[PDB]
Amino acid sequence: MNIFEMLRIDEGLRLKIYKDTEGYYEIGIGHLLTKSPSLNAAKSELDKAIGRNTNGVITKDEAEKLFNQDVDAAVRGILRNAKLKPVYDSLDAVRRAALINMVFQMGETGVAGFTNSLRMLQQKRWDEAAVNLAKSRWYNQTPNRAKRVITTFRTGTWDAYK
Repeated sequence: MNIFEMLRIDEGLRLKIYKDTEGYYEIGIGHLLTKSPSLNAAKSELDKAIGRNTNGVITKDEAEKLFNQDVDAAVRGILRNAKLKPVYDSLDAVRRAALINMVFQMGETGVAGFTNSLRMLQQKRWDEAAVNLAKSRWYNQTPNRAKRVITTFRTGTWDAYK
């Protein structure tokens, strides 16, 4: 299993602009368009992104293109983040996926804020980390997603995705 499969499962695929549970505008496979509460702004960003007047509806191909770019950006951000890199590099392939999943969902900064959890992951204190990862806003916002990712850090396997 990989990061790409993992995300597709967790983010889903939608061709028309929609709102996430927090009220923000996205499209495709979880591509965030804007946090502004204006559909017109969301369409505007989209057109910019896509390169054409899409009227808020993209194709599956277009969706995939954005998806690849987004995951690439996530990796790149981890790799240049002083606080994310060492942790990331300390991890096995499975757990690296879980870290990229978080970054994709919250951004480099948001993830850099789980000070405690990050410290524990680095020390391989899986169970400990898992508890701290649960004491967060993230966990209350998207509990089923968070559980899955947490278990993956906990176990180092993809069981949670079966």
